[PDB]
Amino acid sequence: EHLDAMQWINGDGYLHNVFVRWFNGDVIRPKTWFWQDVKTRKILGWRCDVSENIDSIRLSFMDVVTRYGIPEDFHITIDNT
DNA sequence: GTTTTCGCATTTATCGTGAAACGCTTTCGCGTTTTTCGTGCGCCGCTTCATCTGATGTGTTGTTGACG
Repeated sequence: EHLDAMQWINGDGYLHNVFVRWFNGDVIRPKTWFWQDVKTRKILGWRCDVSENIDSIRLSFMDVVTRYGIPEDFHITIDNT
């Protein structure tokens, strides 16, 4: 089948090796979740935070659908294999 | 009078010189040649991501408690 841009997006996380002093003063290693268009490989959105949790995923998704919209056939992949 | 030597003349030979000629080797000059050197890109293979980061021992100082 033919894959359109925005038709299939993959979500992935990343743990940073950089020490950052956050807004609350604590020095932590940030974790960022990214949404990527599978066809073009363009990163469509991200959210960074102090730990891995659903909020960054949810909000980065919000950023993606607010900026580029929701396609009529929408596939989302998060590989938990 | 006949022959032989002696004095003078003309022609040819050659030198010493000076400027020039040729012929050999040496270079440089320029057009076309040959190698080396950089800059440049594309391909292939290896490796990590699909989840990744900090301590100990001894000395000195500060604070707090006890004692005078």
